Order: sequence, then C-alpha cells, then structure tokens
Amino acid sequence: QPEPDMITIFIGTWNMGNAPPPKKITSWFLSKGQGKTRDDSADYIPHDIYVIGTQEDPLSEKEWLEILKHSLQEITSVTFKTVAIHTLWNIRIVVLAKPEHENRISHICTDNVKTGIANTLGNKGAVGVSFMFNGTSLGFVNSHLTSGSEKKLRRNQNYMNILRFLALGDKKLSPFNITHRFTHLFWFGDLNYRVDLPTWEAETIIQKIKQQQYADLLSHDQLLTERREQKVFLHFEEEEITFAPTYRFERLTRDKYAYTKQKATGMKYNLPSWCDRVLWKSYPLVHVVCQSYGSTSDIMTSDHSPVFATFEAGVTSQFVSKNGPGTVDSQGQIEFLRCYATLKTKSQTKFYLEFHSSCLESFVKSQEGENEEGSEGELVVKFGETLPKLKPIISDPEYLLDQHILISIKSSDSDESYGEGCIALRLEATETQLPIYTPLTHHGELTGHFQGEIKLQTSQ
Ligand SMILES: Cc1nc[nH]c1CN1CCc2ccccc2C1
Repeated sequence: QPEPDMITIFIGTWNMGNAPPPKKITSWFLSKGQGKTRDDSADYIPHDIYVIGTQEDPLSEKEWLEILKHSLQEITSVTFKTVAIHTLWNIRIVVLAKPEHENRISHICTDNVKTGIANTLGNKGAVGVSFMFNGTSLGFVNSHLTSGSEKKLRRNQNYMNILRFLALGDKKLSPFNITHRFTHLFWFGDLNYRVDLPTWEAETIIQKIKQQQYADLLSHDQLLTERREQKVFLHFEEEEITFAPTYRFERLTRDKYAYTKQKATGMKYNLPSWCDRVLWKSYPLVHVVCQSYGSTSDIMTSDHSPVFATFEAGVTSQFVSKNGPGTVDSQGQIEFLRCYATLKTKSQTKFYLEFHSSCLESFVKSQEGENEEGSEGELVVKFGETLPKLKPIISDPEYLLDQHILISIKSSDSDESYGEGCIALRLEATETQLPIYTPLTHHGELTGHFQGEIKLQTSQ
C-alpha cells in the first residue's frame, strides 16, 4: 500500500451559541450551502483528516465526539479514529482521521492559551493540536477572539498572544513560534472581526446580502482590512469569501439577521459580519489548495452558521536511507553565498544565525555577521561566504528538494531571536547558485529580511 503524497483536510468552525446541535449536521462535513461548495460526486469520498473547531460549545467531549463520529460514519461508512480532543472553557478542537492513517500519525500535541487580564480573562482564547503525518508536520488552531465591532485592536492583540504562547510542535524549534513550526498551519475560529459600516446602514447591509452583493461589505470587513495593513495574520492566506455573513442570525431560521442592540448584547449592535473564518500558512512551495470555503444553510440552532473549508495538502513519506537517519550522507550539502539580514531593530549587538531543519541531525549555529549601516537607516548584517556548510542526513534529491530550512537571527548579547523565517530547498537546479529570500518576523510581526544565494548538492 503506497504512502500518500497528497491528503485532503476538512476544517470546520462553528460557534454553537451554547445550544445543542440539530439531529442532522452532515451538510457541514459535505461542504454544502453557500460559497465555494464541494461537488455532489465527492459526497461519499472521505477526507483524510477532519478538524472541528467549536466556540460556545455546550456539549461534553463525549457527547460531541458521538455526534461527530456518527455523522461521518453516515456520510462515508468509515469509522474515524480520534487523534486528539482539547477543550478550554467552551472552545474545543476535535481531530479525526481515517483508520488507515493511525500508524502515519505521531507526536500528537495539544495546548490552549487564555487571552486577556482580570475582566477580560475567563472565556476567550484558543485551543490547538499538532502532529506529524509521515514526514509532514500539521498544526491546527481554533481561536475565539474578543467580540464587539469596536475591539479590532484587542482581537489583533489576542492573535499575537495566541501565536506567542501556544506550545505546539517540536519543542527543539525553540526560536520559532507556531507560525514557523509546521509544514501546514490552519488557523480558524470565531475570530469576531466585523463589517465596519455605520449602525444606520443595517437595513442597507441586509438588502445587499439578499441580493448576494458582498463586494461593498467585504471592503469593510475588519479582518481583510487589518490583514491588508499588516496588523494581523501576516503571511496567512484566506480563500475568497462568496457566502453571506455567518453572524448574527435569529435562531431556528436563516431568514433574519438580528443586529439591533438588546440588554442581552450589552446594548451593542451586531451588524452582519463574517465572524467565522479559516486561514492557513504553509511552508514555501508546498502544495496547498483550498477546494471549498463556505457556510451551511440548514443548521440553525445557533446565531452563527457553521463554516467549512477543505484543502488538498502535500505530504512527504518517512524517508529511510542506508545512511540517515542516524548518520549524515556525505553526498549531500547546503551552502549559503552572499547572505545578509536586513533588520528593523535600533539595537547594536552582534548577531548570529541558527539553521533548524529535520534534514539536519541538530540545528547549526553560525559565526557572528558583520554589521553595516543601510542607506535608509537600517541594520544590515553581512554573512558573506562565512556561513557553515549544512550536512543533511539524506542526500537523495527525492527527499532533500522537499525539505525546508528555518532561520533565526539571534543577538550575541541576549541569545534572543530578532527574526525568524523559512527557505524552501525546492530549487530550480542543484549544484547551481540561486537566489533565496525570506521575510523575518518575531512574535508574528515583520522585523526584517534574509536574502542571499544557495547551492544545493544532492546524490544526483
Ligand atoms: C503577496 C501575496 N501573495 C500571496 N498572498 C499574498 C498576501 N496577500 C496579498 C494581498 C492581500 C490583500 C488584503 C489582505 C491580505 C493580503 C495578503
């Protein structure tokens, strides 16, 4: 039985509004309703992995697992295995996989982050799951961010706290937050960003929704605008939204948006909004294609509609050679030429690099670079031809061209990372000097750039 080079992943996010679900929720897992929907001809074809994020979930883990497993069994006639389940308050993530994947899945991690302080600590935050699928690392975050149209800045802060403090994936990757630890990272939830239009425009917005005219609403979506201004979710992608706002509905129908201020809302308006979202970030030049992104029309127990997204995702096999794992492959090497970091920092410490990759026996520390002043005020750290030659465990090009090198630039004085990024080895050529580039981030914000040339030697 051959190891896969692709899998499909289902992502669901649903704020259940503290109400039990209806008896049938299969439309969610089938990607049927509004938006980019899945073809009827695929209905019996299981996804490899289902990741379900709920918010305001009133069910026990046992109660929800029974509903999810029985749903998928009805759709596919497959009894899914539970990979992981983790709950923080009423925020939950479930990961289910086809039984044939049970011995492909390992290093399962779970964690949560509680956002806010005092007043604002006690119900918002995130849960997450990671694991290896053969040679590919996967991470999943379900976040319920701060509510309210006038709290977009708080949501951006919630985002930064979650990616700083959620402890998933390989702990040896100590300079790197979750936005660098995974081949594929999916981040979803009730992100709670709103359509920023005046309250007096509520009925005009409803009109637009009835006409399926979303353009003048999406141009005021806070998540799209904050992302465009690099305030949040830097280097994440989102599929185009072609479904109606998923919040705030009257329960038991989808015919009515309930937007007016009520004691129950703290006298806040809830203009129709795309609160419920799926974003992803994959390593450079790895196959990842969104094949659905939409909302259900027939699940009406909550004031939110469920959202689904599905993805094709490239995966690699657990490679063994005569040599690595457990030694190097003298036929393999990675060389860096003419490399320099450009940093936005005002500081004047020396810097060194760390190279981290599962193609190395352990991470590699460089010598300090040479600081120069850039023409427009910046710090340029030059490495020239000084960077160590990296010695991969396997030289086979079928393996090595699929790998990635994480780079951290660290202060000599403090050993703290000032920037993190990632370089693909999916090169146009081997034994050839080729340009490389990555942006550098720290706490998920842009801090600089790393660029230079690479020369990759494989056994071919
Ligand atoms: C430059 C680029 N290539 C693929 N994706 C991207 C980043 N995009 C580019 C355009 C854009 C517009 C609004 C909000 C976020 C983004 C992020």
